[PDB]
Amino acid sequence: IDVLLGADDGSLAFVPSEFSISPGEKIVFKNNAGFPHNIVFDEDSIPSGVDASKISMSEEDLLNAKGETFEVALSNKGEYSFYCSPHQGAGMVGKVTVN
Ligand SMILES: [Cu+2]
Repeated sequence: IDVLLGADDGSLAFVPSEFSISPGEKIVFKNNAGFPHNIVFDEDSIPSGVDASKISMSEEDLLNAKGETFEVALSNKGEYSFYCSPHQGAGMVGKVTVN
């Protein structure tokens, strides 16, 4: 599943921001507009026992180029909340459910 980092109108949003996937399904987060961006899973809002560092950028890491991606596949079932650190208060957040 492809997720844009920044909308095509420049909005600071993940597109889509809420979605569901199955285990091992690739998520490709792709810099689109308004970069740098990152994608950080909130360590307090992911499934039991999951290591956020296996699945996340750090808050200091950035994707700096249009078209640059961060790929991750999730395995454990449940809800995962994530955000772009520099744009979180602007609303650049999302939630993926693994079912
Ligand atoms: Cu951002």
